[PDB]
Amino acid sequence: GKGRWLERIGKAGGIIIGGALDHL
Repeated sequence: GKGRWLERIGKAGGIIIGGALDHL
């Protein structure tokens, strides 16, 4: 079950590790 593909984390730490994108 590739569920977790969404339960991995989701919250990009308040849109920072995600918003930064590849920590650019």
